Amino acid sequence: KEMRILMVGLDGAGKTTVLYKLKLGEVITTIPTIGFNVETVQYKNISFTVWDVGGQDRIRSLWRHYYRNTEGVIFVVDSNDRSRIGEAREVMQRMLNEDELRNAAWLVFANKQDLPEAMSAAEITEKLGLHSIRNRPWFIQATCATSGEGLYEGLEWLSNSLK
Amino acid sequence: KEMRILMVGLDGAGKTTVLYKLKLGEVITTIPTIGFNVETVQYKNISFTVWDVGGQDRIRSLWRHYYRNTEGVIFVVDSNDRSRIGEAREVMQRMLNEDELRNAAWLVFANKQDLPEAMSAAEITEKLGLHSIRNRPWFIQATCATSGEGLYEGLEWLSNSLK
Amino acid sequence: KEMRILMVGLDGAGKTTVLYKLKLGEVITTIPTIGFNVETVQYKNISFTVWDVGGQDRIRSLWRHYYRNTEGVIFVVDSNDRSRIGEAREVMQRMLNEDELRNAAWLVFANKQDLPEAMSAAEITEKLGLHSIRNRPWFIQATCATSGEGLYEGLEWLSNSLK
Amino acid sequence: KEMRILMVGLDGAGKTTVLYKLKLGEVITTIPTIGFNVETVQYKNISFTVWDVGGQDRIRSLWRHYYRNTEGVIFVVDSNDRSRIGEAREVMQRMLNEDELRNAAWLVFANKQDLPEAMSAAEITEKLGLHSIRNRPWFIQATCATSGEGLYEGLEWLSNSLK
Amino acid sequence: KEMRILMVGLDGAGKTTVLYKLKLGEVITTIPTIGFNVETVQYKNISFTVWDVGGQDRIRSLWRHYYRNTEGVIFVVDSNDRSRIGEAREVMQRMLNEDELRNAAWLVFANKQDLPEAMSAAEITEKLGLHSIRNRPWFIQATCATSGEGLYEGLEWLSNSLK
Amino acid sequence: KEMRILMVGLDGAGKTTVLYKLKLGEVITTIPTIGFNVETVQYKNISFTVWDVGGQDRIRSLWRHYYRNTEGVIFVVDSNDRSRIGEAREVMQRMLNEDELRNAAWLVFANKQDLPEAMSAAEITEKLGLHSIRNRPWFIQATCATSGEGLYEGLEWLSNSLK
Amino acid sequence: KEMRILMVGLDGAGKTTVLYKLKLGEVITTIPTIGFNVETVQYKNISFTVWDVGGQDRIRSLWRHYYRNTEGVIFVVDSNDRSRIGEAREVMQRMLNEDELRNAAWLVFANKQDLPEAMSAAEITEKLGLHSIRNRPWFIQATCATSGEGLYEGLEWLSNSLK
Ligand SMILES: Nc1nc2c(ncn2[C@@H]2O[C@H](COP(=O)(O)OP(=O)(O)OP(O)(O)=S)[C@@H](O)[C@H]2O)c(=O)[nH]1
Ligand SMILES: Nc1nc2c(ncn2[C@@H]2O[C@H](COP(=O)(O)OP(=O)(O)OP(O)(O)=S)[C@@H](O)[C@H]2O)c(=O)[nH]1
Ligand SMILES: Nc1nc2c(ncn2[C@@H]2O[C@H](COP(=O)(O)OP(=O)(O)OP(O)(O)=S)[C@@H](O)[C@H]2O)c(=O)[nH]1
Ligand SMILES: Nc1nc2c(ncn2[C@@H]2O[C@H](COP(=O)(O)OP(=O)(O)OP(O)(O)=S)[C@@H](O)[C@H]2O)c(=O)[nH]1
Ligand SMILES: Nc1nc2c(ncn2[C@@H]2O[C@H](COP(=O)(O)OP(=O)(O)OP(O)(O)=S)[C@@H](O)[C@H]2O)c(=O)[nH]1
Ligand SMILES: Nc1nc2c(ncn2[C@@H]2O[C@H](COP(=O)(O)OP(=O)(O)OP(O)(O)=S)[C@@H](O)[C@H]2O)c(=O)[nH]1
Ligand SMILES: Nc1nc2c(ncn2[C@@H]2O[C@H](COP(=O)(O)OP(=O)(O)OP(O)(O)=S)[C@@H](O)[C@H]2O)c(=O)[nH]1
Ligand SMILES: [Mg+2]
Ligand SMILES: [Mg+2]
Ligand SMILES: [Mg+2]
Ligand SMILES: [Mg+2]
Ligand SMILES: [Mg+2]
Ligand SMILES: [Mg+2]
Ligand SMILES: [Mg+2]
Repeated sequence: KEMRILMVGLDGAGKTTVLYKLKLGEVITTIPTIGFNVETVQYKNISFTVWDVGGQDRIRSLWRHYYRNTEGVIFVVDSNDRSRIGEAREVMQRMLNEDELRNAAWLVFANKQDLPEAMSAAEITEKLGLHSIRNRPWFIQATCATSGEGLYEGLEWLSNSLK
Repeated sequence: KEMRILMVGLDGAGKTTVLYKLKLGEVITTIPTIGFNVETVQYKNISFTVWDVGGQDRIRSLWRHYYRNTEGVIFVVDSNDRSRIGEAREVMQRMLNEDELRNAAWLVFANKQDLPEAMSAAEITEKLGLHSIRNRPWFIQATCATSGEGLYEGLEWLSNSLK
Repeated sequence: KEMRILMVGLDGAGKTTVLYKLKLGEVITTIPTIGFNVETVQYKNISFTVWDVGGQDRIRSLWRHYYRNTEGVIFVVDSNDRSRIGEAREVMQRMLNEDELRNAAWLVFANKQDLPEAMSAAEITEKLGLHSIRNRPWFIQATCATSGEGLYEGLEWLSNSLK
Repeated sequence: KEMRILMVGLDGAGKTTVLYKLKLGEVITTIPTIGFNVETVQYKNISFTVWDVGGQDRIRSLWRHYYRNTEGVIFVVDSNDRSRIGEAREVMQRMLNEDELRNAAWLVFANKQDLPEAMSAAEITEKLGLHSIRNRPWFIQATCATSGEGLYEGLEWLSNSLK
Repeated sequence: KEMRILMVGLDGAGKTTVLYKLKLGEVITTIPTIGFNVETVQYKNISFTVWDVGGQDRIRSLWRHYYRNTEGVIFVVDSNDRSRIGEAREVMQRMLNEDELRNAAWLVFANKQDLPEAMSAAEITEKLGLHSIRNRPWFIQATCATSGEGLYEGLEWLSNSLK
Repeated sequence: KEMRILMVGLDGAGKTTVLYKLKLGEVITTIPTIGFNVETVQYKNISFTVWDVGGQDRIRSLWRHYYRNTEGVIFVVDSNDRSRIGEAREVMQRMLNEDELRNAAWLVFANKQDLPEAMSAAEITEKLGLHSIRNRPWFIQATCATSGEGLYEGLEWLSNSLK
Repeated sequence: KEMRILMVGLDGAGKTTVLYKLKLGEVITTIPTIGFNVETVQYKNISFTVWDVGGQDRIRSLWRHYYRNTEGVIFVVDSNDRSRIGEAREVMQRMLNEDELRNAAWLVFANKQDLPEAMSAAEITEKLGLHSIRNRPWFIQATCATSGEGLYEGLEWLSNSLK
């Protein structure tokens, strides 16, 4: 009936694009997210309330204001960006150790799969150290926010962890 | 008057096909079940509420959310898949030891009997270690969800364990 | 209704893997255990509270903090490691002489039996000097945490020493 | 109205099979009993609560946890096993000298009489030294747990020693 | 209701084995007894408190610490060891002259009768000079601690000298 | 639930950087610590209260004000600084002899491992004379406060010595 | 329940190593013992309070401060040091004639048996003139403090002389 979500990731990942592809159905032009966007999207008789936030180094320290009462998390990672996959691992291993996100479900959108140099979801699952997760449910999906592929299959998995 | 059921199994078994052969009467095209499907089907003045779930390795850890208040279980096994009959045995022996499913009735749909290389229900009864069950009623039926054979004979047995 | 357990052993044995094979049902990737993990697992209407600890030489001196109020002990030994079976014997004969573990039940998981060079449970029973135990109940089981074999047969024996 | 029973014996005797032939009415497949099974069976307006335990050499030392508040004992002996009739005599003469079982009624199921090489109940009565019993009521019955013969004639005798 | 016992003898006799055959019922592996073992065993509504001690030449001089308040003595002699039957005679004739053991009852376990070269209890009664005992009750029993024969017939005789 | 920590070391080690890498997650610019910094960081349901202090020769004489009620100590040593490893040994051997830190747990952050000329944790363990510690638990971890490596593995070990 | 011990010997013997192998279980690095170390170790429900002292020629004259109220003595001798076995004999024959140690039990740890040139316990028993002891109980054990062999067999003998 209701669910709260927090979309996060590094800069350039695709968070805003994913959100406004789910909410509107169209690919909008984007500006860097200094503040935050919040939007409700309905699916399977469930109303997800997604909070997209900034990924710039200066806003990554303000994510803590949103950890509270968060039932799911969506970590978006740019697959073409193979040089920052270590920074994302640091961020995610730091945010998995926070106690406010202790029960949160973990979903990972490996975005930008339409690009030729994109890296597979298994290569990302290995590079991010996702099998090391033990206190938490987790899942990884390959997406293309510009085409909508894999986006409605993530909200479908998040439904498993309802209530 | 009412009854709750949980259809489970490995990936590729036939759970969704069975459910929407009971509910609609037609063989639908299928996509992998990331989330869950739920459907009510009426038979013998009884309204079974079936919950079909995913069998992918990543969703097999989310079945626990559904064990509660479950009055029957339907384990679907692909008979042609003779290489994964051990994995199904592991899953079933693990899920028989859970205390939330302590009184649940056990039914086993040995599906895909229309295939030439299919294995008999007795060979499956031996490979799955079903005679080892002692705290539980159990039953095994040979099916073909594409043709509907053996599907209405399972709901008929589940009626024995009403109320 | 309740029971407290302490899983211990040398480094590389399989303690964390055993624990999160009992708790989750899946084989997780692992990191060396510097601190401690604690998890409750239900079985036979009993809630075992298992404490997995480190086996590095530097943490073997901190196990004493956990001996108190411990009702069972699970000593995991790597069978393939035939060169450190003497060190494990030293550790176990030292920890059997402690007075806080005076009534504790002893279980021994001879793990890594899936490996070809693994050594039998009787060869381990001879090398560890287990028949020399006289003030204590004891038992040895052959396991494979990656496949779950022999793991639910140890918790079954620990139930004998309930209350 | 109530009665407590302890089924014991060597390994391979037929304890679990007897119990789940009385409780369910069917011959189940069996696994070695590492822990314990407990089941209530009604007969003649009496509710016997039977505790079946392991017979492996390692569990024979844990039977003492169950001697307390035990009103009847059922010693199952394999008749075909004519090479271990001395070990059973040792076990039974040891367990007859315990003070917690001081008033317990003694029943002996000489099982596996369907086998051609089976030994008579009188030959067993002589080999077990049962006439030497003087502080205790005792009785010996010839059974076949696979067919149920002689099983309901033992619970019938145990009723003599009610309250 | 209570009774205190002192098990003594030469090295290799069978004292520890006898004690932990009475207490546990199983034949344990053994290490030389440098210190002492103490165990309570119940039988015939009597709680014998047995003190097993070392027989090495260096510990035979520390037995005096235990003579006090000792109500019975159990001298174990290896029958196969026909070359040290004179040393045992010396030890026993020395310990019969002590004034702290002035009223103690004397029992002699001629152990290791299962061995082919074992010597009869009468040959031992002659070699040990047991008929020369006049200030003391005495008794000699033939045993086999590995099989338990003759062990419960010694505690039975010790009951004669209760209180 | 709570724990008090004292981070100390020579000047240039990395204490402030470690503290504000644990607390904020970012690498801050730093000024020499004339006074003291104090910060609470949560991890594993434990709230460590860390006190970072100055290492200048003039402030090393004011550390005594903080020894009281200190449950853990974190000695940070610059590995690249191979010319002051003797001064750190002097400081640590002096502060190990204080009676207010009598029960304190010892952790050693060998920091600046990202530098090419850095010295191994074993070379530091030898140069600091850490095996000479006998009245105290101790542990040494290799870190890189700029990257966060090895920092959450020290707080994990400090949890072993809780309460 | 309690016992007081004095560990003594020449320099280089192994006293400190023995003590902190009994107390901690690990082999610590060592410095010459100018003063004294004191540690309580529990075993067999007994709390031994061991006082390790220096063996340098200048501290051998301060041992007298500790002779009082000493219930046991542990003389450690280096077996590899075959050139100072006469000096140890002098020291021990001098300290056996003191009247404060008149009732003390004597134990001798012939340490460093892991070395190839080590001398047997009987050769030491002959060289030290231990059979000449007549006013005192005595015992000699072969050890290896680095491996713990023979250390828990000395505390076991010291228990014989309790109270
Ligand atoms: N070619 C391609 N571009 C994508 C895809 N997904 C997202 N993008 C594009 O990549 C750019 C960055 O996406 P954007 O949503 O603006 O970043 P962000 O996640 O919000 O992070 P920020 O707000 O801190 S800059 C955008 O131009 C967006 O259109 C994809 O699948 N393929
Ligand atoms: N030939 C044949 N195909 C069958 C039969 N029963 C089911 N199937 C087919 O096998 C395929 C898998 O069935 P499906 O229901 O989609 O898997 P699932 O049980 O839902 O598991 P999943 O959702 O995690 S992929 C489908 O193409 C389905 O049509 C059968 O009896 N014969
Ligand atoms: N091939 C095989 N590997 C096993 C088995 N059991 C455990 N392991 C593997 O051996 C490795 C060590 O297991 P692990 O649980 O991490 O050690 P530990 O007991 O926790 O000790 P540590 O934390 O101090 S490193 C792991 O890679 C684990 O997956 C087995 O039965 N077969
Ligand atoms: N042929 C035959 N088999 C019997 C009979 N009674 C029991 N059994 C069989 O003998 C085997 C052993 O019986 P079982 O009940 O499993 O041993 P147990 O008494 O429980 O002892 P355990 O659990 O320590 S292995 C089983 O395969 C069982 O089916 C009988 O009367 N005839
Ligand atoms: N073959 C055989 N061995 C026996 C018998 N009784 C005892 N033993 C064996 O003889 C050996 C010595 O017995 P043990 O109990 O250890 O000596 P002890 O009396 O305690 O004397 P010690 O502790 O000073 S070495 C053991 O290996 C034991 O198992 C017997 O009846 N037959
Ligand atoms: N290259 C590198 N620099 C590090 C590392 N860890 C800490 N530092 C850097 O070394 C410098 C000293 O660290 P700092 O935390 O300010 O010293 P301090 O421990 O607080 O001691 P002080 O306050 O008395 S000056 C800083 O510029 C810091 O950024 C590292 O791992 N690699
Ligand atoms: N190779 C070997 N070394 C041993 C053994 N036992 C003790 N030592 C070593 O011999 C050295 C001396 O031991 P130590 O305990 O320091 O002397 P001490 O008895 O305390 O006398 P001191 O304090 O007046 S210098 C140490 O380096 C110690 O590690 C052994 O069994 N084998
Ligand atoms: Mg954005
Ligand atoms: Mg499906
Ligand atoms: Mg581990
Ligand atoms: Mg059984
Ligand atoms: Mg002995
Ligand atoms: Mg600073
Ligand atoms: Mg010393």
